[PDB]
Amino acid sequence: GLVPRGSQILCVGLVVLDVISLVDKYPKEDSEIRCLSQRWQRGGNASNSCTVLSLLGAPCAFMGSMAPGHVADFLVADFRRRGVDVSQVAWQSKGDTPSSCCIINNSNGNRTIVLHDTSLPDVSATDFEKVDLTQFKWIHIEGRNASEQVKMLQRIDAHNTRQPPEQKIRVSVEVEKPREELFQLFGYGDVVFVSKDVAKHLGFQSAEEALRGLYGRVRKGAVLVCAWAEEGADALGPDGKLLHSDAFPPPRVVDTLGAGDTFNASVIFSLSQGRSVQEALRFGCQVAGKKCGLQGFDGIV
Amino acid sequence: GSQILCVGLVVLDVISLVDKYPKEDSEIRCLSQRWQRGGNASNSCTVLSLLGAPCAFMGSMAPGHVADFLVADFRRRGVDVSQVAWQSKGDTPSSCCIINNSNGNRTIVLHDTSLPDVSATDFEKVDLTQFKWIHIEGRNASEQVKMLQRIDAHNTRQPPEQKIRVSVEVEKPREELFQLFGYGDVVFVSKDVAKHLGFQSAEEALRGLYGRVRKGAVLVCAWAEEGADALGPDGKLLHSDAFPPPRVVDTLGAGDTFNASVIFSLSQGRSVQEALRFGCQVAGKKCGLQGFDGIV
Ligand SMILES: C[C@H]1CCN1c1nc(N2C[C@@H]3[C@@H](CC(=O)O)[C@@H]3C2)cc(C(F)(F)F)n1
Ligand SMILES: C[C@H]1CCN1c1nc(N2C[C@@H]3[C@@H](CC(=O)O)[C@@H]3C2)cc(C(F)(F)F)n1
Repeated sequence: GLVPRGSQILCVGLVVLDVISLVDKYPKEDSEIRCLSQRWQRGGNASNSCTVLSLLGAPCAFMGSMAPGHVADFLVADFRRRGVDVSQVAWQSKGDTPSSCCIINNSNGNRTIVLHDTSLPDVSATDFEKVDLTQFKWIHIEGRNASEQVKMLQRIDAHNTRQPPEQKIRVSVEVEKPREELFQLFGYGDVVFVSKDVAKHLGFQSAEEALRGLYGRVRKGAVLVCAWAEEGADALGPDGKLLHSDAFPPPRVVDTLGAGDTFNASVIFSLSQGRSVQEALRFGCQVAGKKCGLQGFDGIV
Repeated sequence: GSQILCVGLVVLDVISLVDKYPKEDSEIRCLSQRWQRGGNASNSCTVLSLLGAPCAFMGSMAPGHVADFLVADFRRRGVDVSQVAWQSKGDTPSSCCIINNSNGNRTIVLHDTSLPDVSATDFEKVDLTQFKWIHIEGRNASEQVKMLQRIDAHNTRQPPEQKIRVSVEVEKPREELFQLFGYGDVVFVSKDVAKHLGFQSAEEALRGLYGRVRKGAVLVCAWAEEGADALGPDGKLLHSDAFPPPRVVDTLGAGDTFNASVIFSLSQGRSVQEALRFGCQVAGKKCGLQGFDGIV
């Protein structure tokens, strides 16, 4: 159907089918065990952020790789259940639609993860070249295949060069995995999210150290954002002033999975609505905090 | 009298193939993924269809995405699903299977979705005339004994060539199931059930448990790569060595492959010795392949 010009927030990244099993004790190899509870969930960073944007009242779209099959059918039906526009999905002829398997041991809270395989090709710069950008007001890219994503980012800048300031597409990038190839992405986007895990891997012991240490790597005018779980979040823009928001932990923490993606989607949402960096930071912390007291994303708004 | 009926579980198995079994608290990447229709009776139906036998599946399912995949998979294999006991609430069983590629060992995390089992009531509604063989995977024992009593009652009223052959599998070490030993022409007892009863080999389990079967019945015990044994009314222990592949890649459903192949071979008029051997042969070929494609 018809999508009004400059109305959608696009999230480019991974969609994964997560099979989560809760067990009394971790299984011994070669054995068959009955779990306490089993759950299928749509995962992936860009994919979770789309869920959150839809629930916040934002028209949103997901761009990522899928292969036809029963995994994709479940994932597409889940995206639709969450009101996510799925028209920009890069359908593949080869590889598996990603699926992960999590075993959570109830006697100690330990999680054993069997990560998806790497058979599915990522969204390429040539796949992105074929996308009409006019329907998007904001494009969020989850860092994965960095050298291809740089070309996608250069395409958006080129688009923006011919647009008046009110038709200019806002851009955000997330550097969540501690992989060297991704650090080139710091130099792209209006808003750069760097994870606590990436920061710690670079030897930074706080969000402040992380923002001050990495601000020299962002493009002129960009805002660098770093969430540090229950220590809240920080942002640093061109004025050199470090901004901070404390976390808003729930009375009882129920489920933290996708709290970081909730934060990213909420920050993007708040910025797209014309709110200040300080306001977006606080809003991001509030919604991530509310999510932590909830199973899944139902009731975050 | 043309079909082989298998009564039991249907499970959607979400399979991950790994280089080595993960250590607790670790994160590992898998080599490959796939979905497979599983469950003991359900796997035996796949094997029977591939062996050229008309077969039917009887088991519990609930409407949903899981059942849609399983039904399409049963249909794809030409397994008759008309006897499925559709339930109003729940999810249909699913599991997470970790298959270790270095040895073919499989580890299953099963979700028995609290779906009501097939009852004696559900089974009374079944037209037995189309079946030549009825295999029952032991689960809800007191309700399955009634199903088994219904088949004996049918057989009483029939000439010997029109009599339905019956097999029972006692796979889980649950006391409740041991009453099932006294029913069927062919009784399959697992290595896991045998070990739980303190038996250290297939020969010890067959000699120790033969007093529990019906008069004339054959007791069968497969012991994985040690092969399989059978003991009938003549008191002569029969053995078949296993047929291990040079590279074991996937063992999931090898036991069910054995049961289906034994049933198939016996339904074709072959001896117990020939059936054991055939069962070991097909189970062994399966172990060197991913899934059931190419077992024949
Ligand atoms: C995003 C940051 C800014 C404030 N936010 C926050 N992140 C938390 N966690 C736990 C753990 C989750 C795992 C995940 O994202 O999958 C990390 C982030 C927990 C909390 C709490 F205070 F509300 F508890 N807040
Ligand atoms: C059925 C017996 C008689 C010969 N058969 C045989 N069972 C094996 N296994 C591994 C493990 C599987 C797991 C499962 O059934 O899901 C058990 C049985 C392995 C082999 C092998 F020699 F070919 F390797 N043969």
